[PDB]
Amino acid sequence: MQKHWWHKATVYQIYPKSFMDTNGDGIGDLKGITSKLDYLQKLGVMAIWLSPVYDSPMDDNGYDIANYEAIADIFGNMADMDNLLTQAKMRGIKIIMDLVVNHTSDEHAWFIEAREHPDSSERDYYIWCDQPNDLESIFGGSAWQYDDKSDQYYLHFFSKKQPDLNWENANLRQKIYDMMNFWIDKGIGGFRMDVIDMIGKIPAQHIVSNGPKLHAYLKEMNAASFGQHDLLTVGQTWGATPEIAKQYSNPVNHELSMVFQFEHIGLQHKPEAPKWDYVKELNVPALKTIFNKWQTELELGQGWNSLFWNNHDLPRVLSIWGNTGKYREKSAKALAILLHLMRGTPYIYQGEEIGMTNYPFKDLNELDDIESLNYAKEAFTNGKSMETIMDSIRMIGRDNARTPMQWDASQNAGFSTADKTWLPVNPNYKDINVQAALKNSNSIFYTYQQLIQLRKENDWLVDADFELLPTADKVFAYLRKVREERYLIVVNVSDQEEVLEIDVDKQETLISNTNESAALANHKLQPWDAFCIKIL
Ligand SMILES: *[C@@H]1O[C@H](CO)[C@@H](O)[C@H](O)[C@H]1O
Ligand SMILES: [Ca+2]
Ligand SMILES: [Ca+2]
Ligand SMILES: [Ca+2]
Repeated sequence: MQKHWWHKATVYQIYPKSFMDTNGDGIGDLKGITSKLDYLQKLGVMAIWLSPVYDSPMDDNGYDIANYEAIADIFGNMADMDNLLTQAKMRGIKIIMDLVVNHTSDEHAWFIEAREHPDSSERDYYIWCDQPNDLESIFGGSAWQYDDKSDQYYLHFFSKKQPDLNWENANLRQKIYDMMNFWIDKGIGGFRMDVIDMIGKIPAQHIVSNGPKLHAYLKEMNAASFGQHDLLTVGQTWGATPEIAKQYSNPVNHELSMVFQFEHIGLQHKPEAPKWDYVKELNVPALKTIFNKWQTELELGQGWNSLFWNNHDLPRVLSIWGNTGKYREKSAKALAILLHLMRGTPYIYQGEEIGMTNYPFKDLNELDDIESLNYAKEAFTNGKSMETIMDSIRMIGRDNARTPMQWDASQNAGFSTADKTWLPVNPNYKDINVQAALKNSNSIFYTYQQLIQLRKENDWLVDADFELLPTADKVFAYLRKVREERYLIVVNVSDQEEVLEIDVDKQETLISNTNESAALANHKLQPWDAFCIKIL
């Protein structure tokens, strides 16, 4: 297999509104982001996933884009963007632009010209209809919004202020590619293609994900954009099996670098139930099955897979699958080690490296996410009490991932110098902040640092195969094997003392959050024990 720069990279995702504020309005800035590039470089990340900073009414907080080639003035101007690119480049860090091309804002020029002047060419950039079907919006209600000015329903799989783009229109596609080339020529490191599995939509036939012309569109995109350059393109794929992932990310097909898939995330809720009917107790054997499926059936050279616990749309991994009290940091290290020592590109969400958690939202007002608000308003008149709803949201609501980045124990955790922040800062910033994590030599942060370094310096993380070992239910253990080399990874995914019935000859320790000698000797693991050792 022929390697690329991103085959040894670890990606750090920054949520701009909640990273660092430097003008005291309670919202994060581009300058705030640039001011922490030394911290990110110290962490050892190679690429930064930058959540949308484009012009937006912020209906879906940046994912309703009104202009792809302008910076929202709440984040600064284009000069700030270019400066961020430059300063990150100087520190060996590439910027990966988050991109939404399935739909735009309704305040985007294309749509404005489209519902005005229905004789425009922009009219066909969007999906217009006379006789709507039963397609529902992911954020609730119908997917068709009746515009009474033009007497036509337009398609929106998300909010009504997020009309879908018509990807059967090659001219629209062309303009998209024009924008992409615009950002590419600004010297970015790649793209995160959000929801990109939806561009092959045929709404008339009730087709959303995995369309028939999907990979043709992705091939066209590649050939017209990043296909010539050397960029990391990660696509978010909802309908994703290992074979589909192959179709997406096999280097021969000339489409994407890798996929971003949520099958293991699906274990956060009951089978085929809405994500609001959550499950705290993680089914670790199920996670073993899924992880093994994606580690084995996605062979080297035939595709590449992403490694992630959480992002801006998910609950922080500690609140859903980890520990938030006694073994908080230990559980965080355990999960980190567990995920990062598999094959693929690991993704770290901001604050995960210090082990941040979900926020204790008590009432509906202090929320912001349109998805949570819609779910709440529906469920309230659908037999659910406000307390049940608030519990469900406290567990699963996306706002839990969008609370300000906790840096220190200053005002607003050193995120902002304003009276209030756009979202509340979690009180645990008393204990959970970047300064304190940096001070402690053996903190979660340095575990992530060590993992990222091991990924940078050692080829086996890319080269070694994967073999699942038969352990206890809540014990996740595997082998990375390549040539003479054999690496054992052992992680106790439990709050309780578990069993380890194995004998190995330990040659050296690569990483450990506990006494691995004790665990190997007494054949039993303490809660959240995790290590990686080289064995003979
Ligand atoms: C993908 O796009 C959706 C819709 O704009 C947004 O809500 C998510 O946050 C993003 O990941
Ligand atoms: Ca600001
Ligand atoms: Ca009318
Ligand atoms: Ca102030």
